[PDB]
Amino acid sequence: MENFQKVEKIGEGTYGVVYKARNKLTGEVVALKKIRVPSTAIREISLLKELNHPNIVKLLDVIHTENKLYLVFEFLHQDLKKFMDASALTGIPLPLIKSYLFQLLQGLAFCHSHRVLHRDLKPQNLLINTEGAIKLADFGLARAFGVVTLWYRAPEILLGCKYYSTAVDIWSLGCIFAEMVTRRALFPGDSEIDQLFRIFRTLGTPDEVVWPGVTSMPDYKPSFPKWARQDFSKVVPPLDEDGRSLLSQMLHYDPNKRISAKAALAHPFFQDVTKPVPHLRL
Ligand SMILES: NS(=O)(=O)c1ccc(N/N=C2\C(=O)Nc3ccc(Br)cc32)cc1
Repeated sequence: MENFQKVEKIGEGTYGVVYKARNKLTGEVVALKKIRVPSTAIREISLLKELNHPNIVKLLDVIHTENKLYLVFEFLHQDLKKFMDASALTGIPLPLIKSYLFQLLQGLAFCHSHRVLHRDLKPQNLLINTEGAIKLADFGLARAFGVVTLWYRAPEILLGCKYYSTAVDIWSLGCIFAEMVTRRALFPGDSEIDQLFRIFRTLGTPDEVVWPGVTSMPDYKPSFPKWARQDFSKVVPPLDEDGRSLLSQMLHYDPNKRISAKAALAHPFFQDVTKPVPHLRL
């Protein structure tokens, strides 16, 4: 709407372009999401305004004028993807990784308890500020509306399960956890089958033993090659035993055996968690 002056194009999300904008009246800086309108979408989005948590990017306003749909969110200056790029040579300090992971799990714990899923977690969706905080952006939009990155997609999704659960977010989070530690995407697939195979080649091809019902998945093929599971110490060095233990539980094949956000918060890996301040260059 004309109540804002598009400062700059920040990014091109999944449901539209995101702009840094200044609210004429208030003068506050915000993130304007222009979505290119179904009745259900409107109600669903409306519910998200109530979803308030310190680690969730706040949805301030929903502008539905002239049959257009604009979403106004709070603004943060940097995403995790850029921060990781800037730390590519020295790597993010373990205390900070531990802090970010802990906060993200709190955010997820909150959303999951409300039956709201993110469905598309990725480094680009994680925003940070100068004060050591990190927040989940785009939460709940997937459900609302319905080259994309498949790197963080859970296996049940890739195998055709249409009624997936909160467990998919934990998988995505596990992949991100591994990436921060090693400074390399864990499963960088370039197609659905390529994604599935990179997963199988590291965690082993799933069978009815480790994942009951897997052979009945819609896209499961008896012809899938059968790879053996690799040792985690080789996959995420030099993460300590607590960390590897936590990661393996986040990457369980069976959605039901995958650790929940809430249980993850009580893992020994977080015994010594603190809240460091990152040195951000804006
Ligand atoms: N790559 S970067 O320059 O660090 C950069 C800087 C700022 C953002 N922030 N964008 C966003 C922001 O502030 N609030 C949001 C709510 C929903 C969505 Br979807 C994106 C945002 C994203 C990327």
